[PDB]
Amino acid sequence: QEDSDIAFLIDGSGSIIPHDFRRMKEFVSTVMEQLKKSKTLFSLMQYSEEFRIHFTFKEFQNNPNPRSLVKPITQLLGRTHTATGIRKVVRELFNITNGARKNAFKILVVITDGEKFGDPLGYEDVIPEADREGVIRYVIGVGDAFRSEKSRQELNTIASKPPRDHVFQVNNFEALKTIQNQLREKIFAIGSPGI
Repeated sequence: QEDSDIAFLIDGSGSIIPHDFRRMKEFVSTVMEQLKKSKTLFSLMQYSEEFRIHFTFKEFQNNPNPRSLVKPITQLLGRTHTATGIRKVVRELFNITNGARKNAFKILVVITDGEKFGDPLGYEDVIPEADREGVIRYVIGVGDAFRSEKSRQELNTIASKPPRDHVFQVNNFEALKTIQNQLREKIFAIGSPGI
């Protein structure tokens, strides 16, 4: 029963086909409904080689209905600037001007379908700031892009430590639903280890 500001950063690159993008929206909608608590607020940013704040924590507070907010979003297409996406989440979504609560838990769930590409920023330019700001990061790597162990190193770089408790890997978008319970349990364990 502690305030939690949970942000989602979703990859909208052209590497994701339309049907899969819709599967991702369903996943986000469902997870938000399952994480829904009286003192929890959600915010969502989509990213590619453009960035779009679909809803701020303030907007969610005024209309706390995940599905209604997520369902209508359209895919940006383009490349994959994951690092800049993380910077914008930290500076924009978790900003008081957008409804973030001072002293609340700061949680970020990143959903990516591929390796960072075309980004002027490297993870070394954005992760330290995210850590200093206290943003707990979870990452979901979808598809063959992260089938390998070596490829998952990027996921480990994005997620908070230890990776074993913050990194999720699914073979495709249809399998996203298979980690919904696991993701909820981990986020619910924040500030309450072992419960």
